[PDB]
Amino acid sequence: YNLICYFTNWAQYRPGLGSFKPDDINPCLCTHLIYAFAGMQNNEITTIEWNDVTLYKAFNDLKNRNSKLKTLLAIGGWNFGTAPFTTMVSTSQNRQTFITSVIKFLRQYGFDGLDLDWEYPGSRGSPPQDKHLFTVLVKEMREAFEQEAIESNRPRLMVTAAVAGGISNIQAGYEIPELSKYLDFIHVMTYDLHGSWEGYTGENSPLYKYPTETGSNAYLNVDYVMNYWKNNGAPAEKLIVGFPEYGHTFILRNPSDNGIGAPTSGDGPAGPYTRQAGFWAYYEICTFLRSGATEVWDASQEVPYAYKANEWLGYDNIKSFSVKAQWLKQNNFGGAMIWAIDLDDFTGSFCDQGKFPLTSTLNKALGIS
Ligand SMILES: CC(=O)N[C@@H]1[C@@H](O)[C@H](O[C@@H]2O[C@H](CO)[C@@H](O)[C@H](O)[C@H]2NC(C)=O)[C@@H](CO)O[C@H]1O
Ligand SMILES: CC(=O)N[C@@H]1[C@@H](O)[C@H](O[C@@H]2O[C@H](CO)[C@@H](O)[C@H](O)[C@H]2NC(C)=O)[C@@H](CO)O[C@H]1O
Ligand SMILES: [Mg+2]
Repeated sequence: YNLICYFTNWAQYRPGLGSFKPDDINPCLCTHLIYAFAGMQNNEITTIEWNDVTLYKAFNDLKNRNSKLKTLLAIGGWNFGTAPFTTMVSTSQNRQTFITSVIKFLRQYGFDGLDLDWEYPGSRGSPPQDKHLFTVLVKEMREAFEQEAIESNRPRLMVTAAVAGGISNIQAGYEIPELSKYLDFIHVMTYDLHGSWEGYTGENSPLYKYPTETGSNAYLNVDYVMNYWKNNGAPAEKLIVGFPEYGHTFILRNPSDNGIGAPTSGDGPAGPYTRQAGFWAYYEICTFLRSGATEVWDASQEVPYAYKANEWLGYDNIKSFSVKAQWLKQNNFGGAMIWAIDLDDFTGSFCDQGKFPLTSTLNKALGIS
């Protein structure tokens, strides 16, 4: 099994104990580390932070402590949008220019591959032709990587992609049978399945549907999403299950109505380190649990939730990570990916569960070390 761990280049700016840079990573936890994010300019891959070159070096220097580790650079992300991707894939010339820039950039800075994080082909302004042109881009990139390996006598660069977990986005975005032939791994974003945007409480990454859900609400679970990818053409061994090391928060409209599906208002509370309404890192969750919160096991969905007065949290813990890890092995998936290692209790100072408790749980369950 593989354990793919995302690192984010803005975690460095969090205050105090939240500040996280590549030297905070334990290099033996994961099989692959992915650096989020690179950008694009003039159809070529580029940096986005003033000190990315420094952080790239610290990141790829982690391979000096773990000889089996591979690193990848992710391009895109949510806030990147779709416009640069649409322009880049629109012509063979623009695609060859991008691919050429990627080979040079990855080799120069010491990366072993590229993770495509276009959110999403065919959605968010991307026109319908981008579904097929994404396949063309990946096929051409895979072919170019194969040839560069022969020419340079080095192991081939990997091409992977982070892909939608929402069914409407999947249907608009991906030619799954053909795309799956050329990708090395498919990182399915089986999280953000519920959140304050819905107006009621729900779990960030429930394994199974809630018993009362019918129709399109029943898409919103790990089991459905992973099996959608598998049964529409993706090989199980290339499919990587997304594991969030964070939870989504809500403000309850009536604190006495605090179950799954209880009505909510607004964007949800923010945490002192991540400072974004609706989102708490696992280490911030541990502080909440120590602040008088009630913890509940959502038995049908195999995940926890917790509440305190008007605040409600849907999240993941060691138990739910363990259940889902057993599940993915039983379904013959390729492994797990975590968003994001800088949201784990990397200092060990918040959760009393050791350093990197969630990532360590997957390391152990998947036999990585
Ligand atoms: C591989 C992956 O999950 N990519 C997406 C991420 O971009 C997104 O994280 C968000 O990234 C923004 C930049 O694109 C950051 O500004 C923001 O802080 C961060 N949000 C959260 C909730 O972490 C993750 C989140 O699951 O999912 C994808 O959408
Ligand atoms: C299954 C699905 O498609 N869920 C969607 C959510 O992803 C989305 O939330 C946003 O997800 C981004 C990663 O893809 C994050 O970067 C972003 O922070 C997050 N928005 C939040 C937390 O408010 C929601 C709302 O846009 O839509 C769902 O359909
Ligand atoms: Mg009640």
